[PDB]
Amino acid sequence: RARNVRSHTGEYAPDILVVGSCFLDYVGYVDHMPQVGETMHSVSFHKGFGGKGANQAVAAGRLGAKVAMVSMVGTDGDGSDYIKELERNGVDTAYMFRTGKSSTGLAMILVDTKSSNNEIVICPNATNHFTPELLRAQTNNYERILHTGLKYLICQNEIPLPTTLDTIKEAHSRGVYTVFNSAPAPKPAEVEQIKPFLPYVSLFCPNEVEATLITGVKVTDTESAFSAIKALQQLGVRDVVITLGAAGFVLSENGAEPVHVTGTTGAGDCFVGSMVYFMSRGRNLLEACKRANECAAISVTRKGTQL
Amino acid sequence: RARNVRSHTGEYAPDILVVGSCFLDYVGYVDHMPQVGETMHSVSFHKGFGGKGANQAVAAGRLGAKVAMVSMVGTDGDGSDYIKELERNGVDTAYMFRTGKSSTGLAMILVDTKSSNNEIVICPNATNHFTPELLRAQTNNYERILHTGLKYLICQNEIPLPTTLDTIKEAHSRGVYTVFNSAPAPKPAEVEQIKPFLPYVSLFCPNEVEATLITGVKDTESAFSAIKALQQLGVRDVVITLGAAGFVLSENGAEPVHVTGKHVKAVDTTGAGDCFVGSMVYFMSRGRNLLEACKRANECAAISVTRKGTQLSYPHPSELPAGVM
Ligand SMILES: [Cl-]
Ligand SMILES: [Cl-]
Ligand SMILES: [Cl-]
Ligand SMILES: [Cl-]
Ligand SMILES: [Cl-]
Ligand SMILES: [Cl-]
Ligand SMILES: [Cl-]
Ligand code: NA
Ligand code: NA
Ligand code: NA
Ligand code: NA
Ligand code: NA
Ligand code: NA
Ligand code: NA
Repeated sequence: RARNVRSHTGEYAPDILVVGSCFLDYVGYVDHMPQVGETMHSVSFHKGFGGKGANQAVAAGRLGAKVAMVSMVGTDGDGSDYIKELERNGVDTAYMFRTGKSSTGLAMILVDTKSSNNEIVICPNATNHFTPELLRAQTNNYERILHTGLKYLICQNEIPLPTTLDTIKEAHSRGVYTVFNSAPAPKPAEVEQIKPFLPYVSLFCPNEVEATLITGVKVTDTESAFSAIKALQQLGVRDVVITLGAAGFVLSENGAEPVHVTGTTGAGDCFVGSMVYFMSRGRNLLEACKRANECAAISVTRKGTQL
Repeated sequence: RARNVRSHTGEYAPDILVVGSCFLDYVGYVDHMPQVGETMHSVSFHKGFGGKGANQAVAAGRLGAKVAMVSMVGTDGDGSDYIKELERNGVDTAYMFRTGKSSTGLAMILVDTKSSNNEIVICPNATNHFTPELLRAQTNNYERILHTGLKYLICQNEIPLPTTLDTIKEAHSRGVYTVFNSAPAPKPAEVEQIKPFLPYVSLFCPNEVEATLITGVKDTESAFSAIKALQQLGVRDVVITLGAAGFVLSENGAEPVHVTGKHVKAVDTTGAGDCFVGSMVYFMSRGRNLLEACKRANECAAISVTRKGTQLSYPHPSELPAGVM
């Protein structure tokens, strides 16, 4: 077993649960994009650990969080490699599920540094079979992962939507503080499914496009972001944070006067996971988001020295 | 340790040594080929075991060969998965080398569902470090992998060329029968390096393109003259594969023979050449002469083209019609 094991007494039960995606990033650096029928060689290769769920868990884990990842990977060696990497970055893996019927999720990424263009083919693989029915079957209808000590759930939109939404609803019903980063951007039929679950979301943390798709408010600046915050509170979200990329973020804590704070692969994931870590340490939303925003800049720098 | 362990008595020393590539095949099926700047999802994904070296070893292993793979993979999960897969296909992995400084070699392969065309980016990764100097350092200057009873070496052209050429020379000098399948096709600088080593090649088994690049000779009758060119360059036995026109061969300079392709309905020919080479050597290790071995290899390759899956399409004995084994 690569995975952690829970105790009978629950003495290592997490403060933060992340229910989401784990994808390996297979990055081939090429002198040009392949044309149809072409066999070529890479000039360099790099294997990375991604998926927004793993990214957000690892962000928290690297700051010391008592975080656990709930996801699905393969029984393949790639799955084993992810499980170990999560442990080495402070993420408990006891509730990582493994399937022999699918490969671990991955993205195949081609990069032309010359032209600095990309091509990306996302292969969620095992992820696609991470359904609410399977989750419930493996967790005694969520009882195994939503223990009484649990303070935070983080979800994204990179696993089957019903799994994300049903988990949010169940955690919220137990008094868990639920955090939903709706990334990647929801499609029209996903927006429709999401809206009735928004009353079970303690904290909705979209970027501008995501806020635009959910609320129908065109978010391009602080003013429109503040309007989106209102639209989201009306849909029943308690706390809102809308990230504005490099231009900072806006937030409202439980309907108080919104606040604007002034200002890259996976920087957003670093922000979200860091934010929850700080909240788990007792910071309020604003304090957590300022600290998260700084962690996110430090992450970009640290990342830049490695690649 | 996933890898096999040798005994001090040489109890399990192989009859056939394959010194070549192991690549994981990451196969993404897509609605269309990604355009520049496109992010898409696959329709489905398939993980396969490839590399011409492993393919050829596995072809032989599946027929029951006492075959061992010499290659380089990662300490990663892909590495461990290949090492187990090889054992499950009857290939000894005692001389599989592992590096923690590189990932396992892989091919990223996109397959268009409609047009059935491919785009392929090869990432040799650990394979790039599979050098003569490293091979020597890990085998006591080849002593550990070239024991007396070793009968056959198989090489391709999917590792560093010096590793291939130096191994062929050392094996040949110990009286091992050396098989060299120059695939993928050698590049111009590779052709110049290879030609001086052809006297150390017992059996050269190129396709048409590859024979052309090596010989200077550009169908059956030109293939026959390419054979003569290769014998002159020092190659003892020659087999040139012709895709659909079967193949031509000459044993030790005897009158060439042409053998017709088995006319089957080819659904997926991926790895079929590798099937032919590995199967050929297997049959020679069981005592068949070159023509007999290639006829049986031909039957095996024919069976492989009737289904998808590359190594998975390679037959096991129980699956074969009578008169192949
Ligand atoms: Cl495990
Ligand atoms: Cl990484
Ligand atoms: Cl899969
Ligand atoms: Cl091992
Ligand atoms: Cl396979
Ligand atoms: Cl590498
Ligand atoms: Cl099989
Ligand atoms: Na820690
Ligand atoms: Na931790
Ligand atoms: Na499991
Ligand atoms: Na399944
Ligand atoms: Na065997
Ligand atoms: Na070399
Ligand atoms: Na086939």
